[PDB]
Amino acid sequence: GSPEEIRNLLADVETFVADTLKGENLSKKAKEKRESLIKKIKDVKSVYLQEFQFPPIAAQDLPFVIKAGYLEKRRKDHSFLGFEWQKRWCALSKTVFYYYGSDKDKQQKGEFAIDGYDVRMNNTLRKDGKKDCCFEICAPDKRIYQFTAASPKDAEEWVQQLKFILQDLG
Amino acid sequence: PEEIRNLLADVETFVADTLKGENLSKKAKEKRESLIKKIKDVKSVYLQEFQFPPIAAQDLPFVIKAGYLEKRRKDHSFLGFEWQKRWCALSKTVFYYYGSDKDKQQKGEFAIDGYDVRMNNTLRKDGKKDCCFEICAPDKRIYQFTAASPKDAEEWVQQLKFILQDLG
Repeated sequence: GSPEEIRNLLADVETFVADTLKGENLSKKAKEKRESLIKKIKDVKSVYLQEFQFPPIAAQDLPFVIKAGYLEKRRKDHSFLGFEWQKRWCALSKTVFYYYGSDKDKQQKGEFAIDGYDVRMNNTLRKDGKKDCCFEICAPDKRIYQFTAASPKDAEEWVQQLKFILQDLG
Repeated sequence: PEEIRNLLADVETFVADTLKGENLSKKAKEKRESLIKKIKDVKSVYLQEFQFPPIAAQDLPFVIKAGYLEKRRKDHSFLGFEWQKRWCALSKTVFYYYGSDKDKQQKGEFAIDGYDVRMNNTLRKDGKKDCCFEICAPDKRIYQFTAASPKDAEEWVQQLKFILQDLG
């Protein structure tokens, strides 16, 4: 509605209905209703997506997918050794960046939490005509992920979205 | 926006009605009660979007607009009854009027559904004449008001017209 405070409420609502009432000695009608409300609480979470725009998990079950798309991906330290870019379906699910073989896979090839990372355009990562499509996601532990996006715009949109999440959430 | 208030309606119904007289522990009861007051409290945040038992002026829920006005009924003006200072408050779709902002109880009130409203600069021989309006009930009763400036009048009309129309 006018958001923070409402999400503050719904958080308390969820704590209540899901935990506080757990174990309680409730009518059959009240139990059935509690299960309902929990599901509805769950589904409503997706609504606050536009505002923002590790266990195995399928591509299609990722919750709160802020951005997803095909990118080429390559770690910096593989690049030095001459390893080819890999086509990956990348997803930013909440604060965690996931990568898969395609959007239908049942399990991720890898992921990482972006807290603390930096991101930027970087036109030097490739020698061909696709070099304008490139950005990198820097780890604190010095790990660096390089991407090529499908167009200069595709890349910029990724860097903007990721930069938004990295710094407007403190 | 809607989707959130729809959830909150189901929420308020569960916590306040479904859970009424259920066999709840002390902590579940306390938390229940504490959530009820929290659900009522948030209601005021959707006020901007819109801008009979005795009830005090100050316990009135969802006050879209409120103010001092002079009130008179047209059918009473004929007999000579004059304008009286009233604190008026639109609480949802109900128009309340009190002798002051502090009273314990309304002099009266009416729900405005199906009413009309209009500016009417023909009701006073005064320097106050460009600042009156009327609210007209379907039963043909007409409530005339004088506001504290022409702008204040138009504000009440705009505000009333808004509720009387896009609520629907």
